[PDB]
Amino acid sequence: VSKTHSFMTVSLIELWERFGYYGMQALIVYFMVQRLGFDDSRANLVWSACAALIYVSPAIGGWVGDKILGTKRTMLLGAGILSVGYALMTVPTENTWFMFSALGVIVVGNGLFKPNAGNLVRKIYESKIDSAFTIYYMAVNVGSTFSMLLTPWIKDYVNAQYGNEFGWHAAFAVCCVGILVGLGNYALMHKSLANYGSEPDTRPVNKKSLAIVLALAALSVVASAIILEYEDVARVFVYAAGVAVLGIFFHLIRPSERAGLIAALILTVQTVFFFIFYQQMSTSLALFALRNVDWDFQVFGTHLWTWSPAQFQALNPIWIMVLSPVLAWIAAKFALGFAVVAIGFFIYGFAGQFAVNGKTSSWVMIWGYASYSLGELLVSGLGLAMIARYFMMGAYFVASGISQYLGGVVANFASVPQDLVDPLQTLPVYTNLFNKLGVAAVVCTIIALAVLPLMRRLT
Ligand SMILES: CCCCCCCCCCCCO[C@@H]1O[C@H](CO)[C@@H](O[C@H]2O[C@H](CO)[C@@H](O)[C@H](O)[C@H]2O)[C@H](O)[C@H]1O
Ligand SMILES: [Zn+2]
Repeated sequence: VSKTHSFMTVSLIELWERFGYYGMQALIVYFMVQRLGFDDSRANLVWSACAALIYVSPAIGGWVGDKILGTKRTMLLGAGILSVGYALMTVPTENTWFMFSALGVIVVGNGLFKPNAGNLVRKIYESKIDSAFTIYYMAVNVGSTFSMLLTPWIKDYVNAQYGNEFGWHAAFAVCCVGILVGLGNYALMHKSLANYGSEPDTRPVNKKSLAIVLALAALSVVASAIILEYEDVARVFVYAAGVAVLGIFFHLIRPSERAGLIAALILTVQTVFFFIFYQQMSTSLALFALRNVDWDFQVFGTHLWTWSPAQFQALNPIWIMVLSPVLAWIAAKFALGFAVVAIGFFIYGFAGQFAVNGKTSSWVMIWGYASYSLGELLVSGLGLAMIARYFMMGAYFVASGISQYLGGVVANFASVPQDLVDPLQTLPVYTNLFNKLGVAAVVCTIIALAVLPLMRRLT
């Protein structure tokens, strides 16, 4: 039919997938802390381990859609499995194993969905793939905005008319029917828009490999659930992957090439840093929003409205959509990014010195997330081939996986013990982390500009 139509369908199903996913992420930590009894340390480590899994998962999932099942087939399978996972989240049973298994299913589903939906856009546009991917990114952002604003409100509302459960599980249901809606979209536009795409979807499904894939999917679901349960297991796995990438980069260097390689290394550790800084919003910043922020949002000086802590995360995509058209009107952009993130974290750090009544800020979250999200926008060029100045393109992925977990253990530095609820005492330990992160980010700014001549040497 058209290229715009195909890109439309893939951006649509993408939009709804991300709607579901972020609809869950916005509430997951608060679920583990408030509804479940987890302490914020375990919440951080677990959610970040899961995040690492989710972000390293599409590696395998991408190869499956290209080389075994149909890219469209794999995408769909991922969507269905995702729906199943959220469905598992929706049943009101406070059984840690149950939720962990649900998370495993979500991980697998994502690994199968994300990289193949991304391949489609690339095949629908065969340099205008950037024109596509930007719009794509925007669709992702509006979806994620809608969900991150909707689901916490569902959580609160249902928790009022009914007792504790569902409330949370209701929200997870919202995610689920989000996925179902997306799948309905695809179904109503399948051969219509998509039509042509995939490396091996031109034939019927090979039931042997489909079987072995579903089996191994169950197996990976189990592996996931177990990794999530035991903190030490997660620690060992992640640490192992760390030794792996350490070794890979160790061997890569073993005269003229080093100008590209060392630069790539400094770059990849910078990426690690940046992803820690990102991971902070999912955890410690979210927790901070929950325990040390006046949920009463005032437009100086009236009242509308009243935040629900999770909804503060919705500030991230909103600001992205707002400041994107402004920026529309060179590894130094990395440095700019790090600096902007820095002053964001200083705003969170300076949240104590001003606007404080115990738990008070509100606007600190807004300007903070503004700066931080701008900083996110500034580093769109994380591309694996971008550091490819010389394996490293691969190891980069795994390192970028571990980065998340590390972000978790960083957010653990502002772990508030459960028996401490006097916010007047909790506020500093957050602003101590946040003021400390601000300084760290500035060092990263120095790193970026210092390694900039090494980018000039190769050229
Ligand atoms: C596709 C992109 C679309 C983006 C727009 C998305 C719209 C978001 C819809 C849901 C918004 C709900 O988010 C907001 O949650 C807060 C906190 O519970 C609600 O707060 C509401 O109930 C609380 C508690 O009874 C009251 O104190 C408050 O006066 C009232 O507004 C708001 O009514 C709601 O606006
Ligand atoms: Zn300071």
